[PDB]
Amino acid sequence: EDAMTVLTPLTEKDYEGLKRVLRSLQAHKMAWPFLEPVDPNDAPDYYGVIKEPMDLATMEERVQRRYYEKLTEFVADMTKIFDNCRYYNPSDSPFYQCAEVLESFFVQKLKGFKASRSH
Ligand SMILES: CN(C)Cc1ccc(Nc2cnn(C)c(=O)c2Cl)cc1
Repeated sequence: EDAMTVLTPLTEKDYEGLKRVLRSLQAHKMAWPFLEPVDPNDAPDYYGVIKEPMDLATMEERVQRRYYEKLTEFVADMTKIFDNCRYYNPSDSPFYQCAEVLESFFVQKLKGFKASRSH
């Protein structure tokens, strides 16, 4: 990551952009598996295997509470959603395919956020 992503403290202005990115993911048709935590009853060994679960509702709470100090930390939580999904599910699973498309969408939006940070 570039040095601004790693080092520049997030401001309130930055948080308006992070909220916009999060809302765009939550509205995407293929974000349906990631809106809320994985239900253990739908995946019985999931919480024994996935040591750091993440989901978009948890990220929404963290954004509201100003949990993130650096953009890197916000990107790391987002990336957990996708990496956990691809770690647990086979490549032909609908969940895995959602992670592939939604991560590409996140990267597009993230690049937009980084470009606008200076202006
Ligand atoms: C209440 N429920 C049915 C909604 C729901 C919430 C999350 C998900 N997402 C899941 C599920 N299982 N697994 C192995 C995953 O990796 C992912 Cl992302 C699906 C439905």
